[PDB]
Amino acid sequence: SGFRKMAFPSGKVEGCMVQVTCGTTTLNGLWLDDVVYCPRHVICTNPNYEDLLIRKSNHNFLVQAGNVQLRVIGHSMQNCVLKLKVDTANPKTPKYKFVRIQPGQTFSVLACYNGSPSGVYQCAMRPNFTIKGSFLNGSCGSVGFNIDYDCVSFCYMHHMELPTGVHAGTDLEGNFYGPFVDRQTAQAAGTDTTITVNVLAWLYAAVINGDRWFLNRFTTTLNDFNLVAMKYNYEPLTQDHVDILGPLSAQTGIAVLDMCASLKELLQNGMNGRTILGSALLEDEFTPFDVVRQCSGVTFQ
Amino acid sequence: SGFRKMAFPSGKVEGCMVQVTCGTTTLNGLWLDDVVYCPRHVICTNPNYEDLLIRKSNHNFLVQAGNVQLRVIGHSMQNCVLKLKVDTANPKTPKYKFVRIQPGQTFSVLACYNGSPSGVYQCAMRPNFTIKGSFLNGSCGSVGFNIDYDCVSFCYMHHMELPTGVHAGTDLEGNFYGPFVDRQTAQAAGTDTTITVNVLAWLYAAVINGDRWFLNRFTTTLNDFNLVAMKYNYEPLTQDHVDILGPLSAQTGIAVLDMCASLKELLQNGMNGRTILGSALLEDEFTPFDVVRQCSGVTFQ
Repeated sequence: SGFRKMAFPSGKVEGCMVQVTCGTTTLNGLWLDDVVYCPRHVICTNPNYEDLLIRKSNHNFLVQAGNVQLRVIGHSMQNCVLKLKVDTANPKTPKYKFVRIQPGQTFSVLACYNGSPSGVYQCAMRPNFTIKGSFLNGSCGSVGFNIDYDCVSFCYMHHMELPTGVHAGTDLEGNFYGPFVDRQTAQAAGTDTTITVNVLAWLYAAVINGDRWFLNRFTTTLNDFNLVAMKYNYEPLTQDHVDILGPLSAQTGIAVLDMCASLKELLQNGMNGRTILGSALLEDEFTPFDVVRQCSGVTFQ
Repeated sequence: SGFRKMAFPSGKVEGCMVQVTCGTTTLNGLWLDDVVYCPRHVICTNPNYEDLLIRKSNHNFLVQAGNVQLRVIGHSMQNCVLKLKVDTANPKTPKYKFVRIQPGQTFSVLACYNGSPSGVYQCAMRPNFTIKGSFLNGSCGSVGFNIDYDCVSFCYMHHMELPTGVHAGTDLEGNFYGPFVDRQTAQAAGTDTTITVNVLAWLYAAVINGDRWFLNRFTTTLNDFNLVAMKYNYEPLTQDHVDILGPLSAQTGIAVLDMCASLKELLQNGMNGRTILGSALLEDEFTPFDVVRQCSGVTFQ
């Protein structure tokens, strides 16, 4: 029992972090096989990156893998990431994939500085395509990931902080999540919403863990729940969401729509000083998968 | 910016997890140099463990390190841990220490099943010597740790769940944290308190991150703050605690006792619907060190 914001073990990713320096810019790179991936704004000197990159040479890029110099033998740009071909394949390359995630989905972040891993935490991709991260100067290039048995699915590379303190980045093909660009504009996060299906997952986690005070006799239809959801800036709940909560519904014996009825009353009434899973807020950064994983036993390696 | 419950990168510990099987019991062991450490209640068949262990043989202990059998060549008991001497030193042994932590201090937990790492999260040792963990059947033997540059300080080995769903275990010399024993008794956690100095650290984290709505003109003496602290089941604040918050006081320019005055009003008045660092509760599982580390840049390797 217990319920914690759990990240994936980070060792497989730690063995891929390197330091990329060129000009007076230092950031983090990701070394897989014989390629190092890093944000393209490491490129020297309002930008036109094709212009700027044709003006560079391989020897401009200093790549540090621990104490070992990495010799760059080629470079190319892939959208907003740089691909630095090096003469050594990383002997610690895990089985991996590049995957783009959906808003509402979660991942683990290995925060890094100067190529050295600093900490690991668990995040969700917000509906407005930002992430509420924890990053200081020099963390650019840190990556977000999931692990599935032995395979690392990389989904996020960190690029920038927005005026509100939230974070924006790309998938590992260099395509930004959301309408953000890697230049200096007055760009801001759009308005966010709460991830309803996740809140419901977390309520099932609470019931699994003995927190039941918020349950009730009532029920509701999908349409009547959604009418109350939009009022409180919650994402609409889809029938697919209901099906995905099915297993959690079966384990606890609370129909999904019955749990919606409780969420409805929680939104209309607040929590009246009580807490759920040690939180005084409805938490929305656990997916149905996360809840099942943390309450069934599933491991990785 | 941002503030997250951050764990240490786990790779150095992942390379030390193994599976220990003897009889019909399987749990996690920690393999450092040529010794595997694991909970002694893996011992076969109200117990007298000296009696039970003299009745065992080396070949009784099956140790699995990935796909590789580990040959046990000796065994001994050290309080509530078993030490299984194996014929192979772990080539991935990091620089390490065994250290016992204080209530109020934090650490990272690598939850494990069948010797395979499952997730990582950050914990505090509660004033009543429990930890509010996240553990399922088979996680016994998982360890808690901190990392300091390249050195892993192991502080916790997990043993059991208490009736309230919280967790109890030992340091790596096998001495229990708190008044818990590794046999079946009606043992329960004693009443807990909130870690005051940590709440104050987290308030400084909030101010560093732009949350200032709870600040106030007032101040207070230590004695008058403490008079309000005990009323709300908070640990007393010591002058040493005040000195440890000094650097955070200097960075933000809020005298420690001024921040106590705000905490005082937060306790007397509640939070009136607002949040701090995305929490509707006063958080007490970040130490002054944690806050500074996450808001200055410090890495490890």
